[PDB]
Amino acid sequence: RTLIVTTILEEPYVMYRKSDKPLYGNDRFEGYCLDLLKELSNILGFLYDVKLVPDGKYGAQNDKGEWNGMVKELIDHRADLAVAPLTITYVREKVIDFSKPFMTLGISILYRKGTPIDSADDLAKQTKIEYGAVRDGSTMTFFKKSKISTYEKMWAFMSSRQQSALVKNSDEGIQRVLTTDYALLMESTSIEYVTQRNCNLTQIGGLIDSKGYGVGTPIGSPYRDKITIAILQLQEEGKLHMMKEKWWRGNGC
Amino acid sequence: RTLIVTTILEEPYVMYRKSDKPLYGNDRFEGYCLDLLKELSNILGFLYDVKLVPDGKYGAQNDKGEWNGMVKELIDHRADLAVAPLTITYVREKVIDFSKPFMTLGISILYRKGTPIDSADDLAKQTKIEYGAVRDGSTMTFFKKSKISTYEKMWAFMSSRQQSALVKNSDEGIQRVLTTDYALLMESTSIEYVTQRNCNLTQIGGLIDSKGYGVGTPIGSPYRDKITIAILQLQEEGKLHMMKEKWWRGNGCP
Ligand SMILES: O=S1(=O)NCN(C2CC2)c2ccc(F)cc21
Ligand SMILES: O=S1(=O)NCN(C2CC2)c2ccc(F)cc21
Ligand SMILES: C=C(C)[C@H]1CN[C@H](C(=O)O)[C@H]1CC(=O)O
Ligand SMILES: C=C(C)[C@H]1CN[C@H](C(=O)O)[C@H]1CC(=O)O
Ligand SMILES: [Cl-]
Repeated sequence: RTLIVTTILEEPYVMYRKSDKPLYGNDRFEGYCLDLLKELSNILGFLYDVKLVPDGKYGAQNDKGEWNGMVKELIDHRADLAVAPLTITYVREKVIDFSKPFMTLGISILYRKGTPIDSADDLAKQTKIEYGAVRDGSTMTFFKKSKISTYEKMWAFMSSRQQSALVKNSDEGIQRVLTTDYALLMESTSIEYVTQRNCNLTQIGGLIDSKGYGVGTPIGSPYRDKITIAILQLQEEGKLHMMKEKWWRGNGC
Repeated sequence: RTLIVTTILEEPYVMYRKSDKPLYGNDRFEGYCLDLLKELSNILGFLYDVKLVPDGKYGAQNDKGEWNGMVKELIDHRADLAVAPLTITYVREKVIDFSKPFMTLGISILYRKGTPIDSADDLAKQTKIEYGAVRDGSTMTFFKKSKISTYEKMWAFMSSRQQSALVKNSDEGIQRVLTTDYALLMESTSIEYVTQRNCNLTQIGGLIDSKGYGVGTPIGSPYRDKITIAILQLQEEGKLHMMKEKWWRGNGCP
């Protein structure tokens, strides 16, 4: 029995391994999520085949309430597990079964260093500095749904002018921050990774919410609870902490 | 059916209300967990009866492998939910079904201010300053079972001399920190609560692990996934954060 694991390319979770000759199967990939999969399969004793999600999406609902991405792969039983930086959210948890979190994160702000900006409130009350998030990701959704006045104000701005302040993916966001007067609303784990490698960038303020990434399984999956117990074991042994350090640590600034 | 909720007195999660007359039922109690219970029952539409765990324990095993505390109340179906600072752990998650976490924490160190101690390593390296944890809690268990060299060394110390370095509860640990040359290994959420109120105490170093508290339900319970979904809703609405601020805010310290 070989489990199908849906995932998505995202540094440093899942990356194409560098090679001068064609690579095949699981050997095509490396990263934090490949290391996690190895540790999980060690503990639980399953074989697995990693498969990139065909539409290249994480999982959001459209106008008609239809799902896409890795979430949809789980719902349709085309995958057994999703192992990726898949944010645990209310809307997703209703349609798939998440394991307990293997990594914590919060939404925060990525911006260049040396400015007087110190919080989301600072961005909210002005219009000169543009700010946004990855379109249709869980960060954008948090702002779209929030009733906290500061975050409603930010969503009004982000969604204005045909969402010109939003970006298609994190890399586009990062380049926009580097080049123009732009701040990106980004998950703190990704911010840590980026600021380890771009000495001109920094996190602005603290975390505005509190959540995590979990392994996704279809509703009713017998693996969900086993995966959860494996994750708790890895946490208590210090292994999740070591894995993060391995993939996050940059060359120093 | 009205759900039976097992819990335990622990400030500021669950406390006796102050009044001029005897109190009865749920009206006996107030605190973070009662607020959480109220929000959960409002979302899910259940009634509830809060019942203090008869043995006054959180949940661990004896040599025979029999569980006690709130964990045991769930295993035997004497309670439908456990709402308390019940730490999500490997051994416990095997025998009950935890919801997703409603609060994060990690083990850290409570000590007096103004000293050069800055990490668990600084403590493990010496024998002058005593250090310990609450007996039989998840913090003690972390040390007992760790294979990390520094934490092994620390467990050797803690367990020595018939565990004279351990304490029976947090209040005892806090007084020992205040009175003697002693550092208490304590969940960061509780450290935060104490240090907001006593400027003589501080947290030393960072969190040495990463976990959370979850609502406990018996294995197979239909309520676990519903409670999880309610908790995500409360988190995303900013309500869990507000609730923490309501109960944790002291004056703070310079
Ligand atoms: O999305 S969760 O399962 N529940 C919400 N929480 C916050 C502690 C309330 C957290 C905090 C850290 C996580 F890793 C996961 C979660
Ligand atoms: O006990 S858990 O469900 N899984 C372990 N983790 C650590 C992020 C790995 C966390 C982190 C924060 C929590 F609130 C719960 C948990
Ligand atoms: C990298 C992307 C687009 C993902 C990763 N976690 C979030 C999710 O699971 O929706 C997205 C980021 C974000 O929305 O800030
Ligand atoms: C207050 C107590 C004894 C509890 C709270 N959570 C931990 C548990 O659920 O085991 C214990 C604290 C600790 O072990 O530091
Ligand atoms: Cl769960």
